Amino acid sequence: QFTDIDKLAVSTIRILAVDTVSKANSGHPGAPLGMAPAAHVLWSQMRMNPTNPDWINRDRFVLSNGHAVALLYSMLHLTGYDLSIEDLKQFRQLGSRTPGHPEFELPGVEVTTGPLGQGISNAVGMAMAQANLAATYNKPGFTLSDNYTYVFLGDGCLQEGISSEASSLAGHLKLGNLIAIYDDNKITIDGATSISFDEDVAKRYEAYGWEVLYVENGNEDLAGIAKAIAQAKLSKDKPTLIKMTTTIGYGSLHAGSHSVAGAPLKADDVKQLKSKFGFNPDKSFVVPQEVYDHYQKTILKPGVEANNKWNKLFSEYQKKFPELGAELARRLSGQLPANWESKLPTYTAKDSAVATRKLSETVLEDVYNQLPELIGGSADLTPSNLTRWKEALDFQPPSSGSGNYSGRYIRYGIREHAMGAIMNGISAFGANYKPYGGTFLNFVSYAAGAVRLSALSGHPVIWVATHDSIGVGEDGPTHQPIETLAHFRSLPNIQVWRPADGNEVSAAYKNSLESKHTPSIIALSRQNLPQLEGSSIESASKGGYVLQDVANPDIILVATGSEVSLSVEAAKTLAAKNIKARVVSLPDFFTFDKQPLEYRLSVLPDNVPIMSVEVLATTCWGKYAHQSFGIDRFGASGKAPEVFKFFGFTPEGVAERAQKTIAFYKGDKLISPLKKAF
Amino acid sequence: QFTDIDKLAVSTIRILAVDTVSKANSGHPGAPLGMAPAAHVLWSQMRMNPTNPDWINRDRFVLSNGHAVALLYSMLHLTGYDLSIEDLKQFRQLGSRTPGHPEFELPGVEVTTGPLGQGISNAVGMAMAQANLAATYNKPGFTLSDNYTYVFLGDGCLQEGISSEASSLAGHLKLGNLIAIYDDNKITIDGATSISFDEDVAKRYEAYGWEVLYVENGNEDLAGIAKAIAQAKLSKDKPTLIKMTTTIGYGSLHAGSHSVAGAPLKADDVKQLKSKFGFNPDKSFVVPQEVYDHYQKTILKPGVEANNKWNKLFSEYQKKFPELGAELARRLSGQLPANWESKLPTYTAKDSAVATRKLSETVLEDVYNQLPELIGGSADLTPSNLTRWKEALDFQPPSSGSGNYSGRYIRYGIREHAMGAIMNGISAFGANYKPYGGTFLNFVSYAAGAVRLSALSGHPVIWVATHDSIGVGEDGPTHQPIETLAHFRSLPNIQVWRPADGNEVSAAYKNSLESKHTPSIIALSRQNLPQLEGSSIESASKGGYVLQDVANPDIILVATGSEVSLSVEAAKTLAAKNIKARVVSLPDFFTFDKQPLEYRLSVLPDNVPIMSVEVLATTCWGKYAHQSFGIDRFGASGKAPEVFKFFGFTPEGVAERAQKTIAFYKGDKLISPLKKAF
Ligand SMILES: Cc1ncc(C[n+]2csc(CCOP(=O)(O)OP(=O)(O)O)c2C)c(N)n1
Ligand SMILES: Cc1ncc(C[n+]2csc(CCOP(=O)(O)OP(=O)(O)O)c2C)c(N)n1
Ligand SMILES: [Ca+2]
Ligand SMILES: [Ca+2]
Repeated sequence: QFTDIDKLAVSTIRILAVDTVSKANSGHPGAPLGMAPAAHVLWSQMRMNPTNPDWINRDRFVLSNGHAVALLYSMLHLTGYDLSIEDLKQFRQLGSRTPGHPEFELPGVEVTTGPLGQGISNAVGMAMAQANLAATYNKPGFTLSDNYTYVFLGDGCLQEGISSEASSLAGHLKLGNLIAIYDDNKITIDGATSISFDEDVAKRYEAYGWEVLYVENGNEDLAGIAKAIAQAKLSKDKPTLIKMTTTIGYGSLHAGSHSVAGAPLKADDVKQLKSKFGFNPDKSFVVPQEVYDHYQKTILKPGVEANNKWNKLFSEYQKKFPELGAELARRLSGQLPANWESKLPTYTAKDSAVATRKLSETVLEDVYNQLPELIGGSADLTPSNLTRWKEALDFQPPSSGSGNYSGRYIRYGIREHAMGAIMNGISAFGANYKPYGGTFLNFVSYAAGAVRLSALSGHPVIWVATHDSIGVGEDGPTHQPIETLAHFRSLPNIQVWRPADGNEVSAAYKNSLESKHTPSIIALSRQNLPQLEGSSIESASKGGYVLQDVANPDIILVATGSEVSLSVEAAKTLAAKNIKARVVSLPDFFTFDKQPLEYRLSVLPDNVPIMSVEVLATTCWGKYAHQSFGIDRFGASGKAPEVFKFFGFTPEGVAERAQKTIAFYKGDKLISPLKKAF
Repeated sequence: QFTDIDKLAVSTIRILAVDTVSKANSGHPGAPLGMAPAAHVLWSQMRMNPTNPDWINRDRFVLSNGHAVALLYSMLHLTGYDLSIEDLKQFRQLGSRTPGHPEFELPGVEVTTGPLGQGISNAVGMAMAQANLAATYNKPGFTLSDNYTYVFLGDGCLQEGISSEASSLAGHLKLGNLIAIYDDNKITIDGATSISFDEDVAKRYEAYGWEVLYVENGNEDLAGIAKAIAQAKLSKDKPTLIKMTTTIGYGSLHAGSHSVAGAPLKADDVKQLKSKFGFNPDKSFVVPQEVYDHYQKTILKPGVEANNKWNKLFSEYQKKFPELGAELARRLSGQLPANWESKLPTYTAKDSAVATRKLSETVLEDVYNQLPELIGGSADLTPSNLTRWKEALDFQPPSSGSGNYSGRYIRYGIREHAMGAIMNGISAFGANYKPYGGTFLNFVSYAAGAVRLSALSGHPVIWVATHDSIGVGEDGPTHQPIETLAHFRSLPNIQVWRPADGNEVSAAYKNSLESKHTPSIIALSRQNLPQLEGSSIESASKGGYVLQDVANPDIILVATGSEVSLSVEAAKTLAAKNIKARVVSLPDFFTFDKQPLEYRLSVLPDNVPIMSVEVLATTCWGKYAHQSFGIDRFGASGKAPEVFKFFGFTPEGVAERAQKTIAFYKGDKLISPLKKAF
């Protein structure tokens, strides 16, 4: 039962959001208006602690329809989080804690949303991670993990294919604790949904194996909303979708019109809303004391006490199960096992020629038992990406008979974008989870919508991208990347590793895993590559270094991945003609650029022509090279070696180009491209 | 009535795909083995003319499951297309006409496929275009258009969200001539579909508004398959999906196993299949004269006859409706109206400041009535993109009451990936279709999969990408592009226009609309930008040009979009301190590089330091400038102006950088970035 106070609270949220959008004269007021009742109802029965937004067993909420942020901020403020009326007053202004879309960095905000379809998929991640933590640490008597994941979504999210891939997989995995509430308001930007969206949403969701509950009166039926949620919590075998009907901008003179969607209400309209809901049409940002008292009482005080009972249970747990408790305590601190990297493979020149894709498999087998937080998977390319260790158990529902929730290997299906957002969700769940997803490097491009958010928010997720170039061969240009690495090297805060051998692959994982705010992409080859003389984890961890050196080089060859070997052979052919070439290996732009300038310039100095070698686009190389040898046209079909010779990438071919670069520059003094003038 | 000859034909096809994959010792034999029966039944009743693959009223077929090419190639050769056994004998080999995945340049091959989800989405575009052409030119007594669009797909395309997107739009539009046949084989790379894809596809498609039919013995029931297709053609108001159950690799000692999915069969295995099927186990690429004759009798000759009939009826149309006949006749030849380019707007330095986003709207207004083949739209951003002319009618089913099929304005909803793919289908259709679609620049990334293929295939589609930068403002970083253009400028064959003003917007549309093999992206501004003195359609069409000139400049400033004007103001500032700046506008890298070197070199000459200016990633600028002033970090939520000032993009701020640049190179000898050594 709700009372007069719940109605006042619902009324304090609606108006506080309006006031928050109006002042910025920028924003979306509609969804927050139409969603206040459901939000009040939902947040009151959510187990959380405004005082500790990181408590691990806290019910997690996600505003997938990111533009309704105003709503979110209102709730965070009213319920006790560190967000004041002042912050609300600097909404959408440069440098405030209240940007136009929820940002992962703010306490109370679980992921960064805004881009449609991304929030709902993150939520699937947060439920897979929960299912796993629970199955891995819960013991009879100690229920350390049992939280739920709540999502708020709109028509847009449901139209973005990414939420379909995610939802399909969520139905398969039988995620009972995932409860999604849909803002069934019948409007989007272009107007009415019937104009391009008249499908049977509930029917499409039942086909995924989800349960669908209806709430016809989302505008006022508090009892029914609270009841829909309750019913949803009893079906632990099917995720639940609640189709709740509401009127966008409810309370405004233009309720139900798309005008209220993405624009502040007219001052005139803001006044009546307030008079209507019983407020003073002349005051702004007014929160009745009784509302504060109510939330302290029903949410903050209880939530705080729930966190207290939990911590001491965890104390008893650590006494009862030392090994498992110490491990969980470690993951909770965010620290990786001690000296874990000591288990990383190393090699020498006498070792065997092996494609880095294979070398990658061997790191996974060696470290998976050292890092209980490593949960991996592939998007239907497991036998190609070699992303699965041997003694692995698939993460599946107990009823599958092909695994269970304690498992750490995920079968994403042919769903690259959803994998991207789901891994973002796993990482964001907490407990030091370290997800990795595999697929072909040219198809990582299908997940750019999510890959950007891992960088923007800083979710350190790992993409194991095999088949990095025309080394793919026969599959042809539809499968050979050309522009991928250049694209990602152009996106801020993301490591794009292209290791050249066993040691460079170890450096890739060491850096990739130790990272706490920077995702990574490891581009691996299909074809066998030899072990280089000069490579090492220590050097390679710096992103770029000098593989082979010569006193007073006539030219410097900068290469990456499969091309470092070719370059080493090109140099041999060059020594033959008395030309001294220094060979620099650059496994990651990101990590290299992070080294102090004095190191970088010792690697790429003045007074020597620098030419770069890589079988892909040359558009990003100007920052380190004087002349670039690469590909700026689509690949071809045919045996891989025949294709490489076709493009000029043979030892002599590169050598010839080195010579032309030296002659072109004789007499000119050169300056390292690393030197910026401002 | 299917007879022994129909059974012989089907065997010849299975064996032919098998011989084809095996000599290549590379390829996917599974689906070709399993879909031979459907391929035979379907093509036998498809209205096509193998001698002229461009007849506009031909029935269209799209192998969405691109990996099953050997099936498409076998069909092409048997039915009388220009493709031979020697070609098939060089399948997957360098420079051959038989690449590992179907390519748009080959006759008989409707569009390029390989990446999952694209093919089924294109077929939708092709069916809309058919609906349009029919509704636009059909007259009582002259059914010029009425062809069907058949598609072959598998679990993979059904798992990729782009297909959920496209099929959701297909059902809304009631695309009745769109018949899809799903290879329901229970297997995918990782293994059994129950492992990660157990949804109720039939129930889901029914929710979209499609009709679902079933054929449970797709391995040997030529009868049911035909009945399903005929039943399909009866529902002229709903697209149909036929769930045809097959066994992967039928005939093989490993049918039903996934080891026959993407690997060639064993020599011993190929033998038992030939014997089992009545063929000789020791011979290759054998086609019984009976099959050639059969397909000549039932497919080629009747289709040729039909093309001829259509040809005669078309000259009657041209006689009856001179104006309309003249129009289609022109479109089917591929010529744009004569002198159309005279209807493009031009401005002068004295015309008010307009956003490049608004200017774009003005062009749409002006050319819409000139180009009947211009079909446009938006992905739920019509009011923000300004992509709809006033007197426009939407493309919809007549029963809607919102428009009809003859309309030219498509409402895509929030489905960016599907839109670029549907655009590819429309363009692919023919009749000089000129589709365009709008969305915020940042989310074009969500559609990267389709875009790559627009470039790869050479489809001249157009993206009206608006809100091109931090100029967007308060929406913040999840909505401001940084890497986007640098990404798309690293992809081969695609124009990335970023017009600075009125004249440059026209130059952008002229070249874009005149393009026959290169797609486009026109990055438009959210904010107002002044008309420049010195810009002009003619010059901007070259992609780059000296906007302002000075004798003996101390520095050359290169900019694009909204930074050209900022650069012009900085030059004023620099002139006051007696520093001569030449300002160059580079509206499009693609177009620029297409110009002769000596012209390019006149724009970016030796001996002068060059500095570029653009509020996006600097990574791609090294091929033109010595020093770049750009933004290599994510953006910010704030008032546009404040964001610009916060990042340093002010008149004196650029001038200050130019001065440091001049200082840094004083005395040095400088070479143009354009000059390459090899
Ligand atoms: C990926 C992506 N595509 C497009 C946009 C632009 N966009 C923002 S809101 C929206 C649609 C309205 O969505 P809905 O969830 O229906 O809205 P509500 O009624 O809840 O405001 C559009 C097109 C975006 N935010 N994300
Ligand atoms: C976008 C994209 N993702 C992934 C792949 C790799 N891929 C090729 S075949 C396939 C799996 C098989 O799909 P299905 O439609 O089940 O084919 P079948 O084996 O039944 O013929 C995948 C993952 C691809 N080609 N493109
Ligand atoms: Ca809505
Ligand atoms: Ca399959």
